[PDB]
Amino acid sequence: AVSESQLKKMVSKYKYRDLTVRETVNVITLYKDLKPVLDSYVFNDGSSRELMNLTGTIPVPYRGNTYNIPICLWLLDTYPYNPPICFVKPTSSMTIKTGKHVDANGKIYLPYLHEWKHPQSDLLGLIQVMIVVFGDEPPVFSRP
Ligand SMILES: *SCc1c(C)c(OC)c(C)c[n+]1-c1nc2ccc(OC)nc2[nH]1
Repeated sequence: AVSESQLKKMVSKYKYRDLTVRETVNVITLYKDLKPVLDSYVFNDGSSRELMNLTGTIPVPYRGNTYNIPICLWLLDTYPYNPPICFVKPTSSMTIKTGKHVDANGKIYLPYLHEWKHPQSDLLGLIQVMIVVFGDEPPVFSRP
């Protein structure tokens, strides 16, 4: 379990630890389905830095059918002035259908993000928007 005090230690490496910590509270307090976890990251330079990431699932209604989408959010050490890179966990029956916002590596582009004024949409906005911008056309789906 991650405590808020500990949360500071976890994102102490970032330059905006206050807004991020405060903002995460909003995300895990309202979206408890998103849990923060500490992870080790290795850069090409060989230098290592401990970064915290949000990992879990988001229930999404679709065609009367609902799927449990597993997603991992990695924050850049310069977050939130830097956009967050997202990765969608694929499976044998779930594939990535490239389209208007999904590439082949699982990158997610969202118009609200390009017009997101800091701090208005906030991370919490990204998740409900994720629930909406993916409901319009699930970039991923289960194929028998
Ligand atoms: S958020 C990715 C993830 C998940 C979902 C998970 O839960 C089933 C476990 C056990 C591990 N990871 C994950 N993927 C990683 C890539 C690199 C890294 O740094 C060493 N840590 C990762 N943890």
